[PDB]
Amino acid sequence: MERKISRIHLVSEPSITHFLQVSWEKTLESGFVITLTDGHSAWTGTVSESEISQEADDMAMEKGKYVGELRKALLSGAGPADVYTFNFSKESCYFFFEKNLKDVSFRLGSFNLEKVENPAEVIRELICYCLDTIAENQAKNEHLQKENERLLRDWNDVQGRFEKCVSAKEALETDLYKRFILVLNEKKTKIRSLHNKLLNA
Amino acid sequence: MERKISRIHLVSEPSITHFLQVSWEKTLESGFVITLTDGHSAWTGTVSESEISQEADDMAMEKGKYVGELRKALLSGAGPADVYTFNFSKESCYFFFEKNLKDVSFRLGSFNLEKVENPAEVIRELICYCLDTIAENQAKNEHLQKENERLLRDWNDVQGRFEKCVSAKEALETDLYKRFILVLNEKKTKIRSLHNKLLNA
Repeated sequence: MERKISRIHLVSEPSITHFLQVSWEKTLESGFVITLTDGHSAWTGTVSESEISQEADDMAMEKGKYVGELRKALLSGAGPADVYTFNFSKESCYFFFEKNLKDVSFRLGSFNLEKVENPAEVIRELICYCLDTIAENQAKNEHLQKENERLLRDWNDVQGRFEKCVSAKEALETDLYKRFILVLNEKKTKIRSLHNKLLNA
Repeated sequence: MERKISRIHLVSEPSITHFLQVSWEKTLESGFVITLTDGHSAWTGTVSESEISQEADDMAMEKGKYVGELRKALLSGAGPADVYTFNFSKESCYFFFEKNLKDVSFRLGSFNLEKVENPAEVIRELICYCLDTIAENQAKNEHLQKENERLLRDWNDVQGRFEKCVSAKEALETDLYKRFILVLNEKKTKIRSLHNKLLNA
């Protein structure tokens, strides 16, 4: 059960910002429920899976493409180069969204919404889910920060151990090599002494 | 500028949730603004430093503890062993919160609120602020997730290379000893040949 909420500016009244919520069970392809709120009034509607197919047929485009366009539009997944226009009429109770591009607009979809009995419950539920989401995000952030501290400490310890290994390696190698050049030099001394003096005499 | 939204259950109507937001410039001592809304109408009031100080003096107790209790009550900071009761009267527009304690109630605070002339603006602003909060916290969470994944990968790689470093260190000593022995026997045969030939001659 996934719900998303977004902010949209209606064409009729640019100053105020309406708020649009979509709730779906598992996917938009299976239909969903739409509620539009203004902070003092609200409307609701459904796009049940049965309708979706007929809506796609009317649009005359790929069904997957239509569901993708709806997903990118309603869920504020719009790209920088994509602009969408939503027009809602309360006298006739319609709400249609289109995409504007190259100064020409192509119809995307249209739904009908019936005014709800009491906006208070809708607003209360919206902001309740909001507050719960704040709390959940804060808890997740705290846990992630704790894990981050753990990982940073572990990395620092690993670096220290690796440096210690380097120090041990260098010390051992240099000690052994010096200790052996001593002995080789001693033998070189004796062999030179022999080959020179004992051959001259 | 700091803000905090909380859910409360008024004793006058213990069936619906009312949402109270406290907004204070820097700290609760200077003052704050209380906005209490139930989804249809909102009441806004202000508390300045002078009234908090006067109530603390009337409270017969230190200012710091009074502000601590105020924060614990209004800012949702209540722990397990504490219960608070909020009473709101609309006819007189009078708010006051108390602390229940084994059938003993303390009148912690009594505020006066004035009904706003436009609840839609305030409700929209509240939900807008919360939506911005979620949008900003999601970015932090995803960035922290990315950083933690990167750190885990790097830590795994460094430890894996440390295994090989240590393993090679455990064999360098034999690697050195082999070569040292070999050179020693070679020059030992040299000196032996020299001595044997001279003694024979």
